[PDB]
Amino acid sequence: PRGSHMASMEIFGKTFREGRFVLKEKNFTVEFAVEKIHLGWKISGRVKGSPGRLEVLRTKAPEKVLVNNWQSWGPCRVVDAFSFKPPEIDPNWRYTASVVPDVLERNLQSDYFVAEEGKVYGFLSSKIAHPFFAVEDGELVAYLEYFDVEFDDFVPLEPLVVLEDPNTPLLLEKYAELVGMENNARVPKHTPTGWCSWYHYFLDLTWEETLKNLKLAKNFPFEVFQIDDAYEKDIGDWLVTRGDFPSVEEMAKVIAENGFIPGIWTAPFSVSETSDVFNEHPDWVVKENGEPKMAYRNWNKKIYALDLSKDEVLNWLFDLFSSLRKMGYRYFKIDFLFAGAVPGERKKNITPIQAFRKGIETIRKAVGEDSFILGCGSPLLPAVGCVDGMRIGPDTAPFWGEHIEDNGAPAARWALRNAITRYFMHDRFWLNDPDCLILREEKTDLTQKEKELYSYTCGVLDNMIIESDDLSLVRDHGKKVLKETLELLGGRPRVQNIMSEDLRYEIVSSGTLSGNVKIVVDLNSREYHLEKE
Ligand SMILES: [Mg+2]
Repeated sequence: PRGSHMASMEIFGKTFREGRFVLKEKNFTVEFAVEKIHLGWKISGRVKGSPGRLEVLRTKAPEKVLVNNWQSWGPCRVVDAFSFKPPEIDPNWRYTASVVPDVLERNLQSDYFVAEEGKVYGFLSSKIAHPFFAVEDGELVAYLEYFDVEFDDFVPLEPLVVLEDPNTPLLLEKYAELVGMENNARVPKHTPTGWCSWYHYFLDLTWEETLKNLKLAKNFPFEVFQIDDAYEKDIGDWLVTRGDFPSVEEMAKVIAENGFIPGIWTAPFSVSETSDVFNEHPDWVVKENGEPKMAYRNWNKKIYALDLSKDEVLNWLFDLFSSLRKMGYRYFKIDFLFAGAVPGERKKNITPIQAFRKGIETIRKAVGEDSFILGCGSPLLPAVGCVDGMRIGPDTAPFWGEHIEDNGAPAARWALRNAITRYFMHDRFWLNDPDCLILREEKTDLTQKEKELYSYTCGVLDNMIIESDDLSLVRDHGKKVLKETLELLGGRPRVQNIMSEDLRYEIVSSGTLSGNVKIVVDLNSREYHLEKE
């Protein structure tokens, strides 16, 4: 703490300094150590009792901070911390904005990490507690939320690092490297390419349209062929199809007979009020005052959350994913995962994050080591070590999104921003999924230069490349964009000006299949400049 900033910091309520410490409080006990590491400090240890909302760190808030939403779809972006006014939270989607919405509606909240020019504060895990930062009355305060759970014996704290260097991107990358080691992150050596139905057909996908695309896909460089939301009769009833679809097993065997890795979408922690599964098993869901607690509203229905502390539920999940694996599915887009982590009443007195982790661990076991798991709508930190790929932005769209605010509604411009601002997770936490390329020439408002901007940025960043189009509408230009994109993969990217507030970014990537590359993108002008070799 030779630094004046550092002498002014507090750790578990005491003046910051190196050492080993014990805080014995009325309702809890924490034993911690503050240790020097490369680039900064690590705070680790263990806690027992009822820590509640546990204060770990306090320092004066910086004027400008990079803040991160806990899940795939929420923003990672630079915000002015003094002029901040809280958002109104949509009561149908409360918990996507925050697992602690009493914070979000009052104070600036950042989940897992927060950054300023030259300094990263970041928790290395979220296995038990939800780690977050709030700006309370001009102070940056780091908390570990234990959701009123009580611990008879010590459990480990989520470690906190405080890193300092003028190269902020390097700091973020080092932070993410430490996260990956703390959580035995899965970084596959091979990244799948593929097709996804969603961004052309949406809920109106038919099997007949699917079959046309399946035939056409033989002319495109796609390993995986993934059916999205559309095939299922209700949310929760994943093995009952509707409309013109065959059985879930039959789809897999057609897809495999055409030579693709079959993939499929589920929302596995979600059951609708109308679903067979909820109607058969009403005590399978998280509760509020003893009754089903609405987790979110979507598909014009109340959607409940499976209670992943229940063995009956985890057995059902195991059987479901085991069946899909038996059928031939080897790629799983597992969506709306925030549902499994909603606060409320569960059968076991465990945190929502502990519950969440037992559900995704079950799914991993059931599908096996040779299946690819793509997370979506998901808490980020709790999933490291389990998923192979992760959606890290809000949904893209077949339009740029000129009148779409940065509020989570679909838009190419906001999906692409998050692929930039979360670049440092890629090849550290998992493979980043920037959401699908949309390269068709009809049934879209995107220009050729917008499609290029999106696609080439994704390539430079080495992110997963999945296309979502009616392939009969993809012509020479789309095929050219896809081919050139795939040539930009394979490098080690860096967003050199991660703290930019004007949506212009300079991005380098060393050692791509096209050598050292650089792309300057402007999300406001919708322009890029790319240099190769
Ligand atoms: Mg890579």
